[PDB]
Amino acid sequence: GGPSVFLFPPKPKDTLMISRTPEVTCVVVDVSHEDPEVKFNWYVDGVEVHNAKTKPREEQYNSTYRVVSVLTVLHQDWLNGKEYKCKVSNKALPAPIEKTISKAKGQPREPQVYTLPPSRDELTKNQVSLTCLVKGFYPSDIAVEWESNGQPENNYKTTPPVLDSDGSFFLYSKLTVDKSRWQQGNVFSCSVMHEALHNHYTQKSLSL
Amino acid sequence: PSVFLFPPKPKDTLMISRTPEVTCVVVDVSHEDPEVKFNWYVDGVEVHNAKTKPREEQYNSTYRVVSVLTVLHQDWLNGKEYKCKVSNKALPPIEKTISKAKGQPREPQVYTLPPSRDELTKNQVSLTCLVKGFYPSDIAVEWESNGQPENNYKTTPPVLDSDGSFFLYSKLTVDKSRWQQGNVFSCSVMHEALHNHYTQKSLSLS
Ligand SMILES: *[C@@H]1O[C@H](CO)[C@@H](O[C@@H]2O[C@H](CO)[C@@H](O[C@@H]3O[C@H](CO[C@H]4O[C@H](CO)[C@@H](O)[C@H](O)[C@@H]4O[C@@H]4O[C@H](CO)[C@@H](O[C@@H]5O[C@H](CO[C@]6(C(=O)O)C[C@H](O)[C@@H](NC(C)=O)[C@H]([C@H](O)[C@H](O)CO)O6)[C@H](O)[C@H](O)[C@H]5O)[C@H](O)[C@H]4NC(C)=O)[C@@H](O)[C@H](O[C@H]4O[C@H](CO)[C@@H](O)[C@H](O)[C@@H]4O[C@@H]4O[C@H](CO)[C@@H](O)[C@H](O)[C@H]4NC(C)=O)[C@@H]3O)[C@H](O)[C@H]2NC(C)=O)[C@H](O)[C@H]1NC(C)=O
Ligand SMILES: *[C@@H]1O[C@H](CO)[C@@H](O[C@@H]2O[C@H](CO)[C@@H](O[C@@H]3O[C@H](CO[C@H]4O[C@H](CO)[C@@H](O)[C@H](O)[C@@H]4O[C@@H]4O[C@H](CO)[C@@H](O)[C@H](O)[C@H]4NC(C)=O)[C@@H](O)[C@H](O[C@H]4O[C@H](CO)[C@@H](O)[C@H](O)[C@@H]4O[C@@H]4O[C@H](CO)[C@@H](O)[C@H](O)[C@H]4NC(C)=O)[C@@H]3O)[C@H](O)[C@H]2NC(C)=O)[C@H](O)[C@H]1NC(C)=O
Repeated sequence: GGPSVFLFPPKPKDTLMISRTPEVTCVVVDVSHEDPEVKFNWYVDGVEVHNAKTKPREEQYNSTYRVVSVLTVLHQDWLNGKEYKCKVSNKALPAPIEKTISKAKGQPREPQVYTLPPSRDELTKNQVSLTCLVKGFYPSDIAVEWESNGQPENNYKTTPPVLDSDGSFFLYSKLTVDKSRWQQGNVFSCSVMHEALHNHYTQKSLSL
Repeated sequence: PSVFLFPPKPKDTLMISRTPEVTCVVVDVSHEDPEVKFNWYVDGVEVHNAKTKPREEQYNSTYRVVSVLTVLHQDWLNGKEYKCKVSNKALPPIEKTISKAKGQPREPQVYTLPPSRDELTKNQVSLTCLVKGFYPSDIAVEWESNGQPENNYKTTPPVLDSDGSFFLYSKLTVDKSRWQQGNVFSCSVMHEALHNHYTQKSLSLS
């Protein structure tokens, strides 16, 4: 026994557009089996609020339960670097655990987006890789997706943000397409959403 | 008390000059029983040559006991299991076993990619090394130029690919001036599936 608490930041895509709802999430896992009750206390910059909503206590799986408390947040507050403390109270837990999270406190830097064609070596394979390099951005809260002429593409993966040498972050997004589709005239785009970008959105095309 | 067992660093396993080490970490111990005895087992056989690190502590009620066992390079690549038996007096012993990923060994595919034409306006460009479809995750990636090693590069964490293999990217940063004078940069990769545990891919200007 002995429950652990994990606190999660709001999704970046949700941060960017006021049309979406950004949510900070406190997740309690591995809880007791005779105490199906936990109390959440949220604080914004040291001031308690009651915006929150606790999830039902389900299920285990393996043993125990996971309780999830979701407090949604204001778009501006997160970006302003407001602190969010999630005090989890359990009664099978000396002593109640507090977790704090916020935006990275530093100088915001706009990402440089570079689309990169498949290696001439990779041509021999049936599937080729379209690589989108995004570098020199801060903070790491960023969203990377791929699109085609009219519909978005999938089966692509994006690397975790990596701290660069100059103190900034970069990552890679690798889109996998059939080589037959590449040697045609198809146009692929790498769309990037970040707070430091103007209109919190940029896009780069990659064609043959 | 909870028991956590950690695998060696891939750079230490793939390099004969380094010492790969499995690490056993005990957390949530008391100041009523501040003493732990470790028992290490290689394929069911006990060994005695480990090393105990002294407690820290961890600034709570608890301490944090760490036992470290040096691992043979061939044993770890051959897939031998290492078990860390923790005995405490507030324990009705907890056993943790660890080894190399027991999956299908896949040879890495290495592709060097030139700077985007967009990046050329800048003073520093990016040389990119794509390494894909390798298994396990245990890999080592470094850059060299003209025979000498580069230092201004970063490598992403291995990423789990959709076909169950892994991939990562290694970004070398050079002055644009070096790139345009036709200097030749090579991307070095160390992995078990590779012949001689090594491959090399060069990237130059045209
Ligand atoms: C009281 O306080 C304490 C202290 O805070 C609390 O402790 C915490 O307890 C919790 C849980 O109770 C622990 O959680 C678990 O954490 C691990 C991952 O952790 C690590 O990163 C943490 C970062 O947050 C870090 O803090 C922590 O210390 C770990 O860090 C790693 O440490 C190792 C060991 O040293 C490093 O590796 C080794 O590295 C060295 C090199 O390192 C350096 C150095 O700096 O020292 C580098 C130097 O460069 C080098 N110097 C030189 C000259 O070379 C030196 C040098 O080597 C010498 O040291 C110096 O001479 O070394 C070597 O390379 C070694 O060879 C190498 O072995 C490593 O680098 C380092 N990493 C980092 C990033 O720092 C998780 O794995 C756990 O996850 C599992 O369990 C959960 C449930 O129990 C699951 O939900 C979860 O899914 C997960 O499951 C498991 O999944 C896997 C598959 O993925 C399965 O295989 C497994 O079976 C499965 N388990 C299951 C199902 O049960 C978990 O999150 C936490 O670690 C601990 N925190 C700390 C800090 O100790 C405590 O809780 C408190 N009490 C309370 C609250 O009551
Ligand atoms: C009983 O059964 C239970 C259910 O299986 C089981 O619960 C599990 O317990 C482990 C912890 O031991 C916990 O692991 C953490 O997982 C985090 C990611 O979880 C995401 O993703 C997982 C899948 O990967 C999902 O299962 C989760 O539900 C959750 O999903 C996300 O949820 C949100 C909201 O719903 C969505 O918006 C997301 O889209 C969605 N994402 C995905 C992919 O689905 C992971 O972040 C945790 O990692 C960090 O904390 C650890 C603390 O030890 C560190 O070890 C670790 O290094 C990470 O550290 C951070 O690293 C950063 C960068 O390095 C630093 O900047 C941070 O500072 C640092 N954090 C700090 C301060 O510590 C962690 O691995 C599982 O999530 C949890 N599973 C579930 C379903 O809840 C129990 O363990 C079982 N008990 C027993 C006894 O067996």
